[PDB]
Amino acid sequence: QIDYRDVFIEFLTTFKGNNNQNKYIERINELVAYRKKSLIIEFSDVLSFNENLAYEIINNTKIILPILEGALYDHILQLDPTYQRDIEKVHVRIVGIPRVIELRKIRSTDIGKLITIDGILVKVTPVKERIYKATYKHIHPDCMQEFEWPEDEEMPEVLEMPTICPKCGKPGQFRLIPEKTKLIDWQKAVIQERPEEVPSGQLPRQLEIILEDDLVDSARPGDRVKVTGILDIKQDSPVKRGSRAVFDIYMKVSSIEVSSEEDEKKIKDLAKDPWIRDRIISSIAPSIYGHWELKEALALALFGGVPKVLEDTRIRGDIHILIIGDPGTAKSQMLQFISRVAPRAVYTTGKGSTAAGLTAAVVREKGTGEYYLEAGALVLADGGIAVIDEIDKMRDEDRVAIHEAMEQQTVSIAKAGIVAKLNARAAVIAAGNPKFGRYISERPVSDNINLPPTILSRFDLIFILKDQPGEQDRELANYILDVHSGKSTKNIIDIDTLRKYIAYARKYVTPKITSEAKNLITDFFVEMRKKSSETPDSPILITPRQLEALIRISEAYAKMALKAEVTREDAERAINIMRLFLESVGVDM
Amino acid sequence: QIDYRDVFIEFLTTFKGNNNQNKYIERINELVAYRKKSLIIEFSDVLSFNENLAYEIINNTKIILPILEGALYDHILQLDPTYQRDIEKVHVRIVGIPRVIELRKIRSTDIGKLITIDGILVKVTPVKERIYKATYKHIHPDCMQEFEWPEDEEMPEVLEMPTICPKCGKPGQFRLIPEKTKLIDWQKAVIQERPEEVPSGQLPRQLEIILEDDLVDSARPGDRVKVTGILDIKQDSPVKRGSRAVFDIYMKVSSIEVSSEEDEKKIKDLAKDPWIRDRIISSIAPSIYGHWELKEALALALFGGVPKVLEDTRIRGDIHILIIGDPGTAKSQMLQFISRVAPRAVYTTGKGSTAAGLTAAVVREKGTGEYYLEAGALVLADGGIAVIDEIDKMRDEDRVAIHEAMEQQTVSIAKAGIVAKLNARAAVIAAGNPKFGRYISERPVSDNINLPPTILSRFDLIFILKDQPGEQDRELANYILDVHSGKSTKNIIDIDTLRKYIAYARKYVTPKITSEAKNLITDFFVEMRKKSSETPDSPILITPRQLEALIRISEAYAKMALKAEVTREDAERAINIMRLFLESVGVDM
DNA sequence: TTTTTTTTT
Ligand SMILES: [Mg+2]
Ligand SMILES: [Mg+2]
Ligand SMILES: [Zn+2]
Ligand SMILES: [Zn+2]
Repeated sequence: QIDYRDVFIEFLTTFKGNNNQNKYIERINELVAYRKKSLIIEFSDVLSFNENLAYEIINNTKIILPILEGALYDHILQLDPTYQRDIEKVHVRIVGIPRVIELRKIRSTDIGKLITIDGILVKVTPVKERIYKATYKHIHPDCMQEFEWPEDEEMPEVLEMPTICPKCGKPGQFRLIPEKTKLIDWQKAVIQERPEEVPSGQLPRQLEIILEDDLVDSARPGDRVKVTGILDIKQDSPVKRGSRAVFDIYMKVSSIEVSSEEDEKKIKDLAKDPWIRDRIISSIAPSIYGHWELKEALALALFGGVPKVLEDTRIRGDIHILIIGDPGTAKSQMLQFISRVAPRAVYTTGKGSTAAGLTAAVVREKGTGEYYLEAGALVLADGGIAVIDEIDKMRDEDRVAIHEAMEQQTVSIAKAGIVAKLNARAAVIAAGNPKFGRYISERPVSDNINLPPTILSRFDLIFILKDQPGEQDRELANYILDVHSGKSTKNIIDIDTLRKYIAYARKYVTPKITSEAKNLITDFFVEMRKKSSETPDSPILITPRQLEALIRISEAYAKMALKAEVTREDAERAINIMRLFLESVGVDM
Repeated sequence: QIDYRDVFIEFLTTFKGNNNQNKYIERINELVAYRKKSLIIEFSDVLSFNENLAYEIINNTKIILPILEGALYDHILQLDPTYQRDIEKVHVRIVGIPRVIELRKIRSTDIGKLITIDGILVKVTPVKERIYKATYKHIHPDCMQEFEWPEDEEMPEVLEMPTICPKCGKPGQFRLIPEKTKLIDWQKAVIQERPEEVPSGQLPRQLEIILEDDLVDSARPGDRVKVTGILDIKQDSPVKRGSRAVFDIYMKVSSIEVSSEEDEKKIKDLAKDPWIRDRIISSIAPSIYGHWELKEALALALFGGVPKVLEDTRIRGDIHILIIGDPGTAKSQMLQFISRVAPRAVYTTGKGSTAAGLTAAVVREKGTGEYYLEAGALVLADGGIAVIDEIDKMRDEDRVAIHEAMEQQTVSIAKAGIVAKLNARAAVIAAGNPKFGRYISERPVSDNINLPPTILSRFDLIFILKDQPGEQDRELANYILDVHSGKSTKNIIDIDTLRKYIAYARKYVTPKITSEAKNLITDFFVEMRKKSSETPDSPILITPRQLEALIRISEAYAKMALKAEVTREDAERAINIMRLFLESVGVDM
């Protein structure tokens, strides 16, 4: 009756964007440039342009989608005839569907229609190949005939061989020819519901999703995704009877998105403020009163330094923080916020974690009895932040397992005939209590901390928190009561904007040390060593690691302002913050 | 369409190398002399000669390799008819394909094409036999007929039996005839992607490869390889249905490289410089300031001594080094460099290693239920170097398991009805911290080291590193900042050249001890022992092993300069380095 | 059962 082929073509070439630039024309041209084969379409734009087409897509997806894909191919084909013989067909993916269903609310009425699901990826299988059009040869001394079996039909997910030879009308034995068989990429992944959606008491549930063609390897485990596609039932051996007419549910993904130009200008405008550093610092844990030096230190760990990769060695660029404090000083509240604003973070505790779970585990799969590696907490946090609450409660024989990952940023395993090395480039933030629960001033600093000097040298900054009831109790009491009353602080960057800001900085900014910063850093390091040698009593050691901590911190300060060079101003701040760190552990500079 | 037989023969006989020596002519003669049945052709040579031929090999590989193989066979057979009846057919292997694809980015479009993958070898199976042309016998009271079942076609990967007897056109049951069956060698290996190309937060992937004919047993596990061949889908159980329309992929290897005259010329001229020893020492860990004695000791372990094999016993020729130091003294950075410059090295840590994993593991195969052995780190490092970081962090019950491999260089297993003895000729490099993290000067050496005297006696050299701040801080700070600023030290042999130099020295050099060096070593050992008896409380003991250490070190010094005899000078250097080791551990000389 | 890495009484 009505053809949407023209409307779809009209929509793509005639659609004014936010800045009136025909964004979809630009997207198509970018697709031809690198042969992307996949085009992303916003549902809202289709609804804004022509509503009638929008309902057709969301309600008749299984029919109208192949029609649009063919129409798009011709339009691209006209733009570039050379697009052939490298790409044979394209894919149209739709995002922004309003039909969002919780993973626990799926019922029979939701099967067969395009829906959207939000969850967490937990398992990804290696990419494999699926046959969708096989080629067979009849093994019968008369035939020697080659044919494609699923004629006029895509081969189903259950393989089936012909029973009668089409070219001779005889039964017999058929042989598959891999050379003439058509294949498509295939990957299986498992999604899990968010903890915020799990009801009280029960464990989270899981759903199986299938990724095909270019959708494979689109995300890594631990990511938060929004999948869109068609639900369907799952079968393994339909021929194998014995009742059991009960089937599971699997999700046939058509478009996946993880976690725009408008953000860049929004981010770029933020960096133009001269007081951007102070605004960022004041935006860390707005619900916590005071602890200005601690808030500043946590900001540095989020940005980090510049890792240096050389032809012979590599230098760690991550910043590690240690906090020791009396109970009730909001150590854990701050760590919770960090795991929320960090683009990638893993939260663990000292008691609830083991040496094998922190780095890597060797397990025997019951399917084959063969040992294989399992990623640990530090490995999964690669490129992110690892948070280790209650570090003092962790067994010492287990805590030593992270010494290598803290400095060399690798995990080495030699167990059960498996020798492997895994990257663990993650920043470690840890908190804990002193030896006797509360800090005791009479005893020396050495026995209060109760940690080996080997692990203390691996932390760039160490802060000791003391809860002394003084004149600020009234200020603290009023601040807390305001939080419980719903009153909040304004003129602070929200979490979502801040998370976008940090991710941009860690990807496009790489400061360089200038000569002016070199002299200041060198002079202060020499001063450190002389002071430390004078008093060989403090439990901390001024090793060459402390010199590199100055370099890492200096780059982080420059990175927070999206600067390209480490000026003298950043060097002074880096020296200043470590002066406070040294004062905390009782070293007077 | 033009015949390429003449062009291929023309290229073989008329190609001029760097010296215009007709290199491939020499290769054919070597092939004829040794009956090697395999030819290696560099792709870039073919492209330079005839670009049209090079393209055809890349693209039309399925139906052009047998054509060239036949043409080459006739040329060889014409050259020497005696080559026939010894070699039925020859193989042409092409090396240097421009099409290189990472293991993780293989898609359906790459199946059926000649591609190159570079990875790490992991597992190798014993050589087996594959039937490529069967010979059955229709046993039926009237038939008694035998025949080659797959007619005018190679036997497929799937074992299939005839249904109708060709000699009588009747059904029945058939019996295989092993005597008349044709077989071909067959080996299965597993390759793994390199650690430097694994994406962040993910475990490495694996690919299955198949080696046939002379390609079997071309490499050992742990080797870095570059394989070239055709990808294909893998079929395991296609007789029974049940979906499973998803297939894995494997590789049909055509040519394999592991890890020349020009290099040997480069190495030879390097040793001509009288100061070659100092150049090599200065080239060890260029990013680390100072530690000249440590750098020199590490160079010796790279080269090693001369193992002696006698009719009654054998004496090890490897050098073991132990480093004890305060945290932050860059012990791990040097060990990382050693694992990268050595021709063969295995890197492990104290905490991430087990007694079974270091030497050998007994694992029960689930398929058959019988135990079998798996090679540990020391076995895999045979003929190379084993690096054990954080030696003091492993449990003493596990550390004691390497006493035999450290001296006798063998691993003995009496477990689960398996009695075996494996060679573990590997040099051990170890590092660790003192008992209290940092070295305590007031306490003696016995309580600082915290290791049993048995394992200490097995180490040729022991160096204690102390981090004392002093006047060298300013130069140390400047050196580190220059490294971070990108400045590089010149007059340094690069890693690749240095690795080639070490491999050549360990292979073609075997120094002999002269009389002059004999007298010097004897006098020092006697004088060393006499002073040892004066203070018997030291944890170190001057056993007869230390006499062997002097011999091994002296040979290593001679081997560093590609000398053939241990002159007087090399004995002097060996004594001096021993004095530093003794003086460092607290024994004056 | 017997050897192995792992969390658990
Ligand atoms: Mg807490
Ligand atoms: Mg170390
Ligand atoms: Zn037929
Ligand atoms: Zn017959």
